[PDB]
Amino acid sequence: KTFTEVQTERLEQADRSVLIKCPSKLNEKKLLQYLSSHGKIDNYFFFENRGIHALIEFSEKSSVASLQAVTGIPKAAEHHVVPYKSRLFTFTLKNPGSQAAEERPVKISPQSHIPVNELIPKLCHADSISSQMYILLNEYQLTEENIKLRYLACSLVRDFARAYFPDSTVKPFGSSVNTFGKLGCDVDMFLDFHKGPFEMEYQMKRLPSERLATQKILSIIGDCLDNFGPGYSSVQKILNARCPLVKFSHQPTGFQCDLSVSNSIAIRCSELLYIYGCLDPRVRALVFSLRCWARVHGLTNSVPGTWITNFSLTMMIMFFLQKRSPPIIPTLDQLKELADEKDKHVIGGYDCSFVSDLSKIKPTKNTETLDELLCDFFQYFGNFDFRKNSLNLRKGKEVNKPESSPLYIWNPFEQDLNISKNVNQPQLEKFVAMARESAWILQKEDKTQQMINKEPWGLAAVLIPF
Amino acid sequence: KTFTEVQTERLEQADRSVLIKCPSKLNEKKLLQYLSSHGKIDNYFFFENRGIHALIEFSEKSSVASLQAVTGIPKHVVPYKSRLFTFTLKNPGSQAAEERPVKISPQSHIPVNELIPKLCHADSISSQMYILLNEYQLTEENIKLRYLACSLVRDFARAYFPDSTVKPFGSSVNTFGKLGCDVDMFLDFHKGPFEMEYQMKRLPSERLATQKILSIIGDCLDNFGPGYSSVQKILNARCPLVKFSHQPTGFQCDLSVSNSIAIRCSELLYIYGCLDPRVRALVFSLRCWARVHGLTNSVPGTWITNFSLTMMIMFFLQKRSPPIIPTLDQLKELADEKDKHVIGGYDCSFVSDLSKIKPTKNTETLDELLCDFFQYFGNFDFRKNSLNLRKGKEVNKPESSPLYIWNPFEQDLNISKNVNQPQLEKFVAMARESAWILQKEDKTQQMINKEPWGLAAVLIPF
Ligand SMILES: Nc1nc2c(ncn2[C@@H]2O[C@H](COP(=O)(O)OP(=O)(O)OP(=O)(O)O)[C@@H](O)[C@H]2O)c(=O)[nH]1
Ligand SMILES: [Mg+2]
Ligand SMILES: [Mg+2]
Repeated sequence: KTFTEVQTERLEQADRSVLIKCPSKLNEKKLLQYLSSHGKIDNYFFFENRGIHALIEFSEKSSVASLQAVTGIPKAAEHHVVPYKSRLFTFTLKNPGSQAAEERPVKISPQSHIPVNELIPKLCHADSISSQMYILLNEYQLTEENIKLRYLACSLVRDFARAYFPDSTVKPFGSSVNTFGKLGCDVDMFLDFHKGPFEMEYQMKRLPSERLATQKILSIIGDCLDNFGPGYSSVQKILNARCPLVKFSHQPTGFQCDLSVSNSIAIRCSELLYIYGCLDPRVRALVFSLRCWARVHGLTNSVPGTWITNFSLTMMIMFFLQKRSPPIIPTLDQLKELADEKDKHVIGGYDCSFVSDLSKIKPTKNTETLDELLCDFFQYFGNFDFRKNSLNLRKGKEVNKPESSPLYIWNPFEQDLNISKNVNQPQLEKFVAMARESAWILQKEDKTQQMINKEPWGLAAVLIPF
Repeated sequence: KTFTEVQTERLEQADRSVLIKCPSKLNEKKLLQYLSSHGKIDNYFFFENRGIHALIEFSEKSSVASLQAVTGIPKHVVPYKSRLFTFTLKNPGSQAAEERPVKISPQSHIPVNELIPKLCHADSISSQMYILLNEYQLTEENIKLRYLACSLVRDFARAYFPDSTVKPFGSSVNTFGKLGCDVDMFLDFHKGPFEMEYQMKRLPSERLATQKILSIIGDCLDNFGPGYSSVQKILNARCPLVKFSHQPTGFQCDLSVSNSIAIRCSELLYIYGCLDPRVRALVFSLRCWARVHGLTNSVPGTWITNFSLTMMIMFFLQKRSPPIIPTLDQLKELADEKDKHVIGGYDCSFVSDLSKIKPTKNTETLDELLCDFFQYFGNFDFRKNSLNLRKGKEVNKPESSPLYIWNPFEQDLNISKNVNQPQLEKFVAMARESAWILQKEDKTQQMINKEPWGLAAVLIPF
């Protein structure tokens, strides 16, 4: 299945889904038996976040309308509430003293990964380094339940926008959908907004220039999220940034969210990364471990600045994997060649085209183990000449740097842009030093003796401070 | 019919109506012949406001949908699809054609200067006040245009709040509306073992919710909705408010969240206006009188408001021998359990059926009532007495405000508390001068001398 098919299918599923704040005492079967009267239920689950919440995915969207019909406005807060009716519900018993079935406990689907301290033991008790990186991956990656919750959050924000742009969509991009998302990560959202003798037309208010329109639209949705709600808080409008942005927390799901107007270049990146992530499990294994490594050594940071970003790091990892013998993943120009007329995408002059079908890509013949790749990553970039060379992911080669920035990574979809232009000399040097130390640790450590000594080894040794 | 029946019927008609900005050259018949293919047309008319517009009222609401189906988006824009259309000739340069002129229904009254001659050529003062009334009152076409404006804001509000209604109140629907007046709008909201409810953020008061709602709709009207301009948010007033101009209709509009006290006032005034034509005749002439003498003003302040003046006129009419209109307490008595309306402890109940009210036996002519209005309030002790419209009597003033008129639906509120001593005194003086002019003028000699007389004499500056 292609990225685009997965997006559509996930959004269509979210479109016919709701959230129900459950009561203290909860009989799952009765609730589901009741909710099913409004229509068939394809999927559901429960999770914990300031109480027990449940996601309900109906087979028909009409089921949502049916359920909405019988739902009421909090009688306890009559004229004291903003009567905006969304898909967030709060179920309570009609006759509290008529609970007629055995109350069982419910299975709570986890929405956050276990912390680093708890992860180290599990890594240390693994057999090899490969397995360590697969433990980490499995502990960290997004669950099916979490993904559905992310798409639903998008779907609730969409409903606000459509009020006046009926054909709009709010689509997740970035780590949420590029296969490299870890539990607890932000949800990045793109708003995408576009016979007689008389020529008949609607009267419609015109919009200003692209940027100014984006700012007003995002400002108003921000205001709505803040005031029409429910569950949105810490709504922070950052409309003056290069890319206008609204940040907000969504309390029912517990996500932190970023909303901007659609940038089709950024979506192609997400699809590019999706392909790379789907082509081979080692790709995702390496990313998750190296992201974690960077965070632990203070190379990355939650606030923008001179630090390397996960996006940049992720791109450096793809470049590494492009330069193997033989390559674990193909280059972008190779994917452009395989791209037929169905997959052609030009976005402001530059050809952002590449294949969508995974079948067309021949599998790699590379059989290197993660053990070798992790150390070689550190080895490779530890001894990389960042002053003379830059990273081109189209060619998959080291080339001369168009600009004199310390760390230059060629933006694969735009001609002379550097995705890591923010990075200064100090931060790059610290990365190189951490990379070199990490390689040294791995190359010349006694793995067996450290297991005996009950001390860190392999991935675990590079995931603790120096 | 009752106020409520009229509201529903007008809103149902507006619900299945649209506006069409017509082309320069216009063949009415062809256009209507075309539009009728989408369904039957109960009513239509044309008017003039930065070009020719036409209101089309279909018999079925489905006709709107049919028409909407074939309509296209301007080939940029906020693609909000409402009921405002822009028809143009497919082939402009192949028509005469269409040089047939159309009847323009007027949406504003003729100015005061043009009105004086018509008043001076009347037979009596009664007829003068009926000329003025007829020249000024809302037309059927204008009323439909007002209800339509409400209906478009409703759809527009409904984007976020599907169960909303937008209802006109005030002068638009209390029978005392004159052409060119504002359109006041109230935004109103109306199996198994579980009691299911929405999750909604709790706000400390209705007030704070009202402000946020109106602020967002304002922003949308400004940035998304078509034909709205001069959107002015006044959320800090006693009643939160958004003002805006609606360019297609040319109305100035005021939008607030439903205040049921204000609607009862509108219905109260509707009853009084419907009980007798003299009531409406007196209001329109005395409103015009106040405006001409600078007693009233378009901007709030120390001036008497039309609402206050209108209330003073009702009080006058309550105190006739016999009364031309009944008191509020009399209407409360006749109000059955069907018409009971308590709002905030205070009983805002009164009859809705006009049949239950016995007609007045008063046969006084407008001639006498106009002069007696001036006479009555000219010699009224405003320092000792206040106006109670429930009792219909002069009573001691609960507060020491210069002009005290008892708010009929709320306890110890003064609708004219804004009025100071200077402005009241000027009113009393104008009232006294106006009475004197009328009492001791030679009506016949002034007609001979080609000069003002009667109502016309009190509608020119002194
Ligand atoms: N009780 C009370 N109601 C008021 C007051 N001012 C305005 N209103 C209400 O608000 C409504 C609209 O006010 P306006 O639009 O200023 O006046 P109007 O009665 O519509 O008549 P115009 O002056 O022709 O617009 C009125 O019908 C009143 O019910 C006040 O001081 N007291
Ligand atoms: Mg993110
Ligand atoms: Mg008005």
